[PDB]
Amino acid sequence: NPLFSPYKMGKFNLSHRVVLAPMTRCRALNNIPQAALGEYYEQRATAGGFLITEGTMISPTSAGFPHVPGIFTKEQVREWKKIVDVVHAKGAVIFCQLWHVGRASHEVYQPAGAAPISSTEKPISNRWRILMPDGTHGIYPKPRAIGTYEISQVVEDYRRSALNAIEAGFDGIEIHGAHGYLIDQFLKDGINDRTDEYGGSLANRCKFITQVVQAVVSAIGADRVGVRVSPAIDHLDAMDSNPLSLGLAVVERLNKIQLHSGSKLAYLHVTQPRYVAYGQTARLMRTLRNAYQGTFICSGGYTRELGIEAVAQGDADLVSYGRLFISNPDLVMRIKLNAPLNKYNRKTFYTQDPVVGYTDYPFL
Ligand SMILES: Cc1cc2nc3c(=O)[nH]c(=O)nc-3n(C[C@H](O)[C@H](O)[C@H](O)COP(=O)(O)O)c2cc1C
Repeated sequence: NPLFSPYKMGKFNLSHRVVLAPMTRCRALNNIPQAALGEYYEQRATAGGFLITEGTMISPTSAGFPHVPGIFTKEQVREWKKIVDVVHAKGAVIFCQLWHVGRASHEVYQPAGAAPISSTEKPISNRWRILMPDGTHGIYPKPRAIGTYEISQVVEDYRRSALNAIEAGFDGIEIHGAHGYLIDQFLKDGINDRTDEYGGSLANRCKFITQVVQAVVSAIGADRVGVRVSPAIDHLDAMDSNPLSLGLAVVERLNKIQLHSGSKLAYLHVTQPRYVAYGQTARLMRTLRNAYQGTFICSGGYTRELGIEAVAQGDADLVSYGRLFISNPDLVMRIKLNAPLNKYNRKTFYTQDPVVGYTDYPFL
């Protein structure tokens, strides 16, 4: 089983290639990492396995879900350290995903009820709804388009949050540049209607993700930085006229960051739409992997069978699993043994109970 051949991710000697994908679960009450997160990540930690945390706030204005953890306060750093310590005691590697939602927010999640920020003033359309703190769904509002100075301020929020993650003991961070959130709002030409140096050409639309990655690389070292993108996923009205071209343009920038800095990133992590994985039971994921000089993590609809094939065929070095890892704490062992998998319950994906639907999925 090629998922269980060892893989060297930079300095980390991973014992297998099954990765916990980052997933928002909304158990970090009032944005403080809770003891429940410690139990949840400990359940899923394995010796030599790689874990990526749920998306984590980089600033008071970066959230678009309730009770998502932050890492922009020293208090949050203190609580994360206890979670990281428990995961490390099980021999796992863990990166903190740094997440700014951009226009995918709501007055209820913003300080003083202010407008969410974005590359544009266009809102997400009404065919997407936002989860509210009381469990209902609301309307995405009009965002405020930020200028170049404020862009540099958001870049500094990523930098400070990366330093805080290292202070908490994380082995690295992952830049969330996918799924229609703030970075993707600069990448995707269906969203980026700017006419300044951050809009228009592929080079200009890639400016923001390049500045973010460069800032964190210069703060904590390239080896501790992973980057996640999703050029073909249209979540939250985030469409590009040429996803392959946009994806290659991003890979181009990452390769050059690595050349200039003198060190490779931890990895590039790409999610594909779930319908692509269903058809495999496309060439986009392989094309990005072939173009990127370093470690490649594939994600999006993967199964045990599709994961094995991805690694065997050379389509990826690592395979991250989301929904199956929610309901299977010991997903790694179930995949090793080809054991049955627990069904996952979508109703408790984003609820606040520290146990129900979170840590009470049973082991084999
Ligand atoms: C409930 C839920 C929360 C998620 N939260 C995040 C997130 O915070 N950051 C991120 O990059 N992706 C997030 N994702 C997407 C997953 O990381 C991953 O790409 C996806 O679940 C992989 O497909 P799979 O569920 O078929 O394995 C989330 C997905 C789900 C279902």
